[PDB]
Amino acid sequence: TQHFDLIAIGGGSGGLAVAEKAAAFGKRVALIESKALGGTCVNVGCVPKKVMWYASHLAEAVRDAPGFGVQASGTLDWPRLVAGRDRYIGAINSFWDGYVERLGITRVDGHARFVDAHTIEVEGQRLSADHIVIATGGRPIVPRLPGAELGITSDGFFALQQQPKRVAIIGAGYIGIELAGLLRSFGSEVTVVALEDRLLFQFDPLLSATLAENMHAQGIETHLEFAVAALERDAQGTTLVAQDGTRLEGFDSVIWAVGRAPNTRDLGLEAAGIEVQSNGMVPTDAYQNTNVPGVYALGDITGRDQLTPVAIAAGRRLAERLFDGQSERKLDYDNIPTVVFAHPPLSKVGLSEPEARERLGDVLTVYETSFTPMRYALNEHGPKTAMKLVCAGPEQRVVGVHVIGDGADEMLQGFAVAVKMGATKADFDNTVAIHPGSAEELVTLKEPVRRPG
Amino acid sequence: TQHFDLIAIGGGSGGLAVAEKAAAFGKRVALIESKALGGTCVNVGCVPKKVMWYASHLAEAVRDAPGFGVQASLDWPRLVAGRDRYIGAINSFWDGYVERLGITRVDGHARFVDAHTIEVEGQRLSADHIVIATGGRPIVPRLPGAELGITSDGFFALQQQPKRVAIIGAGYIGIELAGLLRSFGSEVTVVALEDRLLFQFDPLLSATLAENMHAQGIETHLEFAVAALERDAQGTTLVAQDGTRLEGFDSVIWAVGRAPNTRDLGLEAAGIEVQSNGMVPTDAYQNTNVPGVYALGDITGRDQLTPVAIAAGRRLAERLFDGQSERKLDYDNIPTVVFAHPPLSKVGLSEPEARERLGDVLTVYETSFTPMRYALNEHGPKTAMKLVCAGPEQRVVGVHVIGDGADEMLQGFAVAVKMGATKADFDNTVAIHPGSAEELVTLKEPVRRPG
Ligand SMILES: Cc1cc2nc3c(=O)[nH]c(=O)nc-3n(C[C@H](O)[C@H](O)[C@H](O)COP(=O)(O)OP(=O)(O)OC[C@H]3O[C@@H](n4cnc5c(N)ncnc54)[C@H](O)[C@@H]3O)c2cc1C
Ligand SMILES: Cc1cc2nc3c(=O)[nH]c(=O)nc-3n(C[C@H](O)[C@H](O)[C@H](O)COP(=O)(O)OP(=O)(O)OC[C@H]3O[C@@H](n4cnc5c(N)ncnc54)[C@H](O)[C@@H]3O)c2cc1C
Ligand SMILES: [Cl-]
Ligand SMILES: [Cl-]
Ligand SMILES: [Cl-]
Ligand SMILES: [Cl-]
Ligand SMILES: [Cl-]
Ligand SMILES: [Cl-]
Ligand SMILES: [Cl-]
Ligand SMILES: [Cl-]
Ligand code: NI
Ligand code: NI
Ligand code: NI
Ligand code: NI
Repeated sequence: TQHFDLIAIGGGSGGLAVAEKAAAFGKRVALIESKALGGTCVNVGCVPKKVMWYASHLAEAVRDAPGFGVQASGTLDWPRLVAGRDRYIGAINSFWDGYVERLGITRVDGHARFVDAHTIEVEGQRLSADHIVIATGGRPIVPRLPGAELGITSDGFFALQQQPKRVAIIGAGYIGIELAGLLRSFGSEVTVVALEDRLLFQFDPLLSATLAENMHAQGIETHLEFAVAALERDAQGTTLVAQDGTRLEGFDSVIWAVGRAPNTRDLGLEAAGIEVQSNGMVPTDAYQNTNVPGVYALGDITGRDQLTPVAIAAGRRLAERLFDGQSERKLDYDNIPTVVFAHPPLSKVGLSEPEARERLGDVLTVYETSFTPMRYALNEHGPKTAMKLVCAGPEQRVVGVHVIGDGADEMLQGFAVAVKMGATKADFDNTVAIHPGSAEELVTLKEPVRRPG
Repeated sequence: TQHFDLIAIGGGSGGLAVAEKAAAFGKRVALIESKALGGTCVNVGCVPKKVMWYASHLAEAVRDAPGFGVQASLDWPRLVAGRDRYIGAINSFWDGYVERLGITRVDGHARFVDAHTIEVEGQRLSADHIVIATGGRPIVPRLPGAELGITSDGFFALQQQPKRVAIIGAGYIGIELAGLLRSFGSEVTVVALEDRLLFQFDPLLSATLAENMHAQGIETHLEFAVAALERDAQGTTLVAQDGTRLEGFDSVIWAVGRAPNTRDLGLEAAGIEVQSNGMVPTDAYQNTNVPGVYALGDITGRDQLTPVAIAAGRRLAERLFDGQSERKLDYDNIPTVVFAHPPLSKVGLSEPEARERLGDVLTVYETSFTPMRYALNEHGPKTAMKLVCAGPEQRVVGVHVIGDGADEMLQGFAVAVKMGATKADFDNTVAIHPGSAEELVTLKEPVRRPG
């Protein structure tokens, strides 16, 4: 009750990771979870998203099969997809429940709040530890706009027991785009709106442009620089009213996909004297330390890369640092690879061209290519893959790799290793190609499209 | 007719690469080709194989679709027609491109007449530099009834799907053809002289491939040496050299390797060293024993891969024609994919190879799992991976994967391995989640250590 080496607040990606490594170094660990182990990723995030992504991937494959001479009819049993998805997620949840007990971790059910710098209270029970790690994650934002409650979030999406016929998605970051692709692939009408002048604004403009092309060809309708002012009920759905009065209208499902807020609202951060930003993010140093000794934060609430393996690595490294004498141990937050699971997917590691220009000079040599992979050889209008290599300095060190198209979801993990090693263009070009496939295009880029100046 | 800087013999992967790069350095180039530009890879190799592999991949996708709630369900003539049209366009591209580059195309079979002269149907041509890139052809054993079987060439000539196939040889061609034929619903049995499939590959890959192929209903016979092929009722029979008789096969495919096209090439007349097996020895810079004569591609007996021919061809032209006197291909750590169902890929050394070259210095990491691809299917193939690391620093000397996504997974890892990546380099790389590649950077605790 005060003899814990560690309290991890939150049994999500970060919390599980720190608790597991700490328990593995023989430490006495308490883990607090108000909902389900696995957090957002397992229950309402990565896993259910990717399972549904496989279904839309197979639906595309059935559409494309006749072109290759493979007989295939062609329609989604949404209830069946949800049933198999939840069974799959359930088993992952059950694994973590059993594993947390196998590790000897003290599981505490309920919502934790700090009471002071080294103590939390959960449903009236106070607990202290030498180390308290905050990993409470986030939740979808619903803007404070008229009729906003007529909309649903990604949480409500994964709760849908039937497929909606006519979807409006508000926001074109990861989840907006991912959900758009899933739903349109299942044959829903899909419109996405976004405040920005292009989809996936945080990504390289070549990826935004090619994604826009692929989505248009899929029959997804898009509205750019479209600011939602309100939602209103019409006959047969809800409408979407823009700042300028434009009405969209008729959607049986409107999904808010406009970001995530950190679960730090009543965590008793004030009581413990822990610094927090107006946006609810908890500042940390490179070693996940808050301003209060013995208090750490990781995962989504730290305001850095909002990804599960970032939460996990940050957690594992912290436990190595605190409990295994590895005093210099920390996560490098540069060159973290990611995939956006559009149809076809995209992936990147490092800097987009404009980011690279912002952080570095015009020292940029940029290589790119577009092509139709052999995956669509015997189809009429397959999506074109696009790739960009962002290189910097006279030695053309690779500072960004960007890909959208078939196979992109498994392509870049190894390129992330090379980039973290400081690969140059020479390192890339001296690597023999694998043929035939798409990844070879990344090591056989010849003429740059842009050079310094 | 003698003012050529370059003669490339063979318009396949290697010849095209050297000719193209030399022509781009402003050189005067002659290209000799007896058949079709693009060589084996374009016409009867990588490209048709991969096209058919996509069909097979889509057949599996339709099999698996209902498990994910997606309703579903081979017209082989239609596959053949689309494949040939696709191949055709690549041929046509190279024909026009060779013309575009200003290369002098010579149709027909070249032979050396002396150290710096070839003759093609009576016409002699000399050049400062002659590059031999004549490729190979499928081996048909000299055994009774061997002519009853066909080769990979005959496979790609098939206008109808055969019902009951025997595949002889379990190198990459045999395994690949077995996989697509069985996904198309043919009966398939593969036989092999060795005690496991894909003997050149890591044993973890051979074993899980064996597992996947068995689950897909492919029948295999290991340590099975065919003595003869005999005609039976309704097909042809494999007779082993212990009397074992196999079946009434629609199609018997020899896939026991490829021989180099160097038999009738005038190599003797030019004084060019050539091995009893027909391979042409070269130094690290593609040089033969005679100055001004080079060999690249399959006939050099190194990695029998199209990108190896290409890179070797391109580097040679840089060396000969752009003053890059030290330019050469590194033949270490060449990545490859075997297009089984699911595919496999490797770069670097298998565990036994690494043992032999490096000794008892290996830290080996393995994992097996069922990727999320088969989450809602009943019996998906399990992915398996091995990291072969060496020394105290655990330098990554081999990366091995079989399973879904393996065909696009390792090109990046090949760059890292070329850079001398260690296990620390891998582990310090943040995983992408969810997918399979992340398992390669999250291997914890080795299965074997030195000793
Ligand atoms: C729709 C969607 C798709 C995504 N797809 C991917 C993807 O493909 N790849 C990827 O890498 N990431 C993906 N993510 C992001 C990823 O899920 C998060 O970055 C990850 O879950 C962050 O881990 P975390 O530990 O910070 O928080 P979480 O995993 O959200 O865990 C926090 C936990 O703390 C609990 N909690 C909160 N407050 C308290 C309290 N005070 N007391 C006790 N418990 C508390 C919560 O119930 C939750 O279980 C996706 C996210 C979403 C929403
Ligand atoms: C079934 C199969 C599948 C394959 N799959 C892959 C794969 O997926 N990935 C990969 O990297 N590799 C693959 N390969 C191997 C790849 O095709 C070869 O390694 C590559 O073609 C070798 O290039 P090359 O220049 O040495 O020979 P080739 O491409 O075979 O070219 C040699 C050319 O020379 C011509 N020629 C021969 N003699 C003469 C003469 N004296 N005069 C004029 N012309 C002559 C021939 O007609 C031929 O066009 C595959 C091969 C096969 C057979
Ligand atoms: Cl897809
Ligand atoms: Cl145990
Ligand atoms: Cl409460
Ligand atoms: Cl909260
Ligand atoms: Cl031109
Ligand atoms: Cl002749
Ligand atoms: Cl010959
Ligand atoms: Cl496949
Ligand atoms: Ni205690
Ligand atoms: Ni106290
Ligand atoms: Ni001449
Ligand atoms: Ni002479």
